[PDB]
Amino acid sequence: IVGGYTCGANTVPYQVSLNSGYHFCGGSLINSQWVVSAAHCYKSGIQVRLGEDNINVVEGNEQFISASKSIVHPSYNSNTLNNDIMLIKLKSAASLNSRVASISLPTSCASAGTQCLISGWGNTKSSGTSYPDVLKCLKAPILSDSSCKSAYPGQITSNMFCAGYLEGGKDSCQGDSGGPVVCSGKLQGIVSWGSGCAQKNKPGVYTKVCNYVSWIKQTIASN
Ligand SMILES: [Ca+2]
Repeated sequence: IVGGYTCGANTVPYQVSLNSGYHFCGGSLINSQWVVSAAHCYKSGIQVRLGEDNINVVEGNEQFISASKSIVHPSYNSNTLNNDIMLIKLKSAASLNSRVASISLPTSCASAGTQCLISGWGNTKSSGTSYPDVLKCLKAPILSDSSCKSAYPGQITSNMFCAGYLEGGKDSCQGDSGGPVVCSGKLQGIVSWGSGCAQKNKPGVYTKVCNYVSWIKQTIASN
C-alpha cells in the first residue's frame, strides 16, 4: 500500500496473509473454513496466516492453518486477468473472535463514489521498494467505469473495477494482491492489478466480487 496509514493491530480482522515460507499475497476470510484471494496468487503449499499484524513477529493473536484445497475460478485468464479470483479452504476451521473474523459477501454491487478500505503488507513505495512489517490501510473511492476504461484502454472487463486516485500517490501495490477492498462492511473487491503503483492516471484495478457470489456460495456448499 502506497500513501496509506498503519491500520493498527487486528483492526482488519478478516485480513489474511498467504504464506509459503514468506508472505506472498493477501486474502479475506469469508467464513471459518474459507478464504477469498486472487487467482494470480495461486500456488501449492499455502499456509493461511490469520490474526496478523507484524508478519515477522509472533505477537499473540495469530492462527496459522495450512490450506487443504485451492479452487481457481473456472474462467480465470492469466493473460487478461479476467476472473482474478480463487478460493482457499483451510485444513481446520479458524477460531472466530473480535480480532479474527469473517467479512460478509455483498448483497449487491457497490457503485462509483463509494468509499472503501484497502489493506495489505505490500510495497509502500511507487519508485523502488520497501515492505512494511505491519498491516497498511488505504481509504479510497471506487472510480467510474468510464474513467477506469479511459485509464486502461481495452483492458477493463465487466469483472473489474478501478479504485483510488487519478492524481496518483495512493494505491495498492506488489504484495497486496489477493487482499480485500471492503465497502460498507462488505467485500466488494480483490487487489488484482495496475500499471506500477500510485502513478498518475493508473489507478488500482480490482476483481468485482459481487459478480462471483453465486459461484462462491455454490463452491463452498460442495467442497
Ligand atoms: Ca505476527
